[PDB]
Amino acid sequence: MDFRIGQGYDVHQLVPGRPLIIGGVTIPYERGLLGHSDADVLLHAITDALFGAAALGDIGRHFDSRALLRECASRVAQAGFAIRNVDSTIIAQAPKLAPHIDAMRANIAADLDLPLDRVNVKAKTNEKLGYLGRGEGIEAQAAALVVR
Amino acid sequence: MDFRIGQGYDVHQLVPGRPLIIGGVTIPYERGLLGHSDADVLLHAITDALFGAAALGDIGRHFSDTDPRFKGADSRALLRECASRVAQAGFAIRNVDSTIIAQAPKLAPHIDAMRANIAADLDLPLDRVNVKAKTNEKLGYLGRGEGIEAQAAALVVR
Amino acid sequence: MDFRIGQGYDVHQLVPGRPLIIGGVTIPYERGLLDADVLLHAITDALFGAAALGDIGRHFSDTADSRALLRECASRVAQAGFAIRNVDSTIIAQAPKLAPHIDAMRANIAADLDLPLDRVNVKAKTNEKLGYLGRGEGIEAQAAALVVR
Ligand SMILES: CCOC(=O)c1sc2nccn2c1C
Ligand SMILES: CCOC(=O)c1sc2nccn2c1C
Ligand SMILES: CCOC(=O)c1sc2nccn2c1C
Ligand SMILES: [Cl-]
Ligand SMILES: [K+]
Ligand SMILES: [Zn+2]
Ligand SMILES: [Zn+2]
Ligand SMILES: [Zn+2]
Repeated sequence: MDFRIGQGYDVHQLVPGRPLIIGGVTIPYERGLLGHSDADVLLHAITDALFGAAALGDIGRHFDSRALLRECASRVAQAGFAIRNVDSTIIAQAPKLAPHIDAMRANIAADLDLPLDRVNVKAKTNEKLGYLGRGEGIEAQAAALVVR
Repeated sequence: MDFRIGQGYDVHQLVPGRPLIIGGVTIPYERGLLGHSDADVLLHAITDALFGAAALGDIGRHFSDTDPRFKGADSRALLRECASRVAQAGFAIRNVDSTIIAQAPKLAPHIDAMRANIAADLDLPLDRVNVKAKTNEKLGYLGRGEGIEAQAAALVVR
Repeated sequence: MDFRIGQGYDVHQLVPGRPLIIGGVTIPYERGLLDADVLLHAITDALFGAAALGDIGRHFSDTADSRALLRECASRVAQAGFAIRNVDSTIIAQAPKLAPHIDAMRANIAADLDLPLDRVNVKAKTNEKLGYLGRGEGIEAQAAALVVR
């Protein structure tokens, strides 16, 4: 049928005195992500991928990050699209994200009204390269498939 | 239902004395993108996603950067030729999505025009083409405005 | 029907002293990746991602070369109920020239995934002398995969 794909990218600086919140999960860490919102880099990337797949523009032209993700899903449905799946990658040199992946997936699935088997989150370091490798920021990438 | 996906990446240095042309739009700006062609980073990314979805290789294979015939080339002409070869290979384009990442200038005012150019070149309606603009949150060579990056995704069907 | 998309990313440092293996192909160069097959890793991640099976680190704990890992990945994706429809990818390396080796990489990947050659694509890019990629300090790979349940 009328399938569409979307792709999303986000990055935020890591700064002192902020909670680290990724995929809705508060992760123990001495620094957190800097932004106007709670700076949830993963949710932002997914949001952009979903807007992209529905050809609805981007997060900047539309607008915590879970409320924003829920609103994104609403606007995607309003345009006549159903979400089929989401995949994503977080790139962070530190801290370890593996123990938190399942909770992120559950959060995203709940926000998008999707079963768990249609949401994926993957974790990577940057092999100590560049600003990500120096722990100056955290990047997220996302892909979304929808159908009209 | 023989769907295929493709993805594209491009980056170019931002330098004085070149036109800034992104998504086919000439943007008023003191610097422009450096390349053999008009260096349209967004159109190149989309071109690569389309060739990739059709398993036809990449922009270098089809349009050589060492070939003088492409010096200052209009990247919309390249995108249209790509679309023609994708069609010849038996594929129809279903949608395109993309991201441009730049510290400056502001791209929001130009996005609709880029979308319209890409839609024209691909013979798509506007509602199957998307362009997203952002900054790199001050990080890295993108944060320092040394270059501009584009990412693209395309869905086709044979 | 029940299509899903997946995406993958990988990067490795590029220094003298190790061989350069990308897409199962050994490429002569003064530097190598710290088998560190960046392209196969990205594709593996995209496949696990499309199947919503997590990632390469969850399946294959560092606690076998990258082609063996790719083959096992494909087996798990199949058992989870998914057929692979296509793979596309990009390698970003300032040097050496990767174009001569593309068909060899595609052949290795198609073999490992039991796919027709025309459903596997690999693209090559430089980083226009920008960043650690542009300075030849590492090589990046990006991948996209489409599957169907
Ligand atoms: C205002 C809250 O949402 C937004 O518009 C967002 S989310 C986001 N991530 C990097 C920049 N950015 C902006 C401007
Ligand atoms: C010259 C038109 O097509 C090409 O070959 C292109 S487009 C392009 N963008 C960055 C490098 N590059 C090359 C080598
Ligand atoms: C055992 C092979 O799989 C892995 O865990 C991999 S693949 C890989 N590429 C960069 C880091 N990295 C790790 C930790
Ligand atoms: Cl920036
Ligand atoms: K990148
Ligand atoms: Zn953000
Ligand atoms: Zn280019
Ligand atoms: Zn790797």
